[PDB]
Amino acid sequence: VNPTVFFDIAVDGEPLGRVSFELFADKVPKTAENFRALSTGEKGFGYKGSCFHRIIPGFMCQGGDFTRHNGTGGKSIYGEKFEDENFILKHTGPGILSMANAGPNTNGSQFFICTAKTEWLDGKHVVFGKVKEGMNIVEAMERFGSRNGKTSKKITIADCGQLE
Repeated sequence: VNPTVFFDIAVDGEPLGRVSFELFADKVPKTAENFRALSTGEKGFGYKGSCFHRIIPGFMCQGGDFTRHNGTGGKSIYGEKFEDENFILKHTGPGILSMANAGPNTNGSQFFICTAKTEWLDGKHVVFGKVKEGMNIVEAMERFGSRNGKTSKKITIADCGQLE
């Protein structure tokens, strides 16, 4: 019953591959639904065409700022930043999908994919999904990041939507 979404990733415009996610709507429905709707574009805006702007190898890949493309923007489907739904799920290893934020109850559209266990984020960032297929594509993306997070090539969501 949990929805599945995919991202088709490109690197300087050239296709790299597809990453799919399971979204834990059974445990965090409002946060899963936000990400699901932004991935389909059904509200008129969303992740299609946006970039991963901050990639730190061994740590995480961050994206979802589809309004300012650099970490300062993005918006949820609710007309306002929304609350931390719960912290039931933990940052247990590579593939965990988690909401970026600017402090308590400031969720918008930015998210990150963990490429390692990041337990210091538990209780601060809402975990809402996990990579199902294509972790190797996230690993290929990671190689275009750097110590300060700057990417050495443009890492884009060339297409996205809901599977199954």
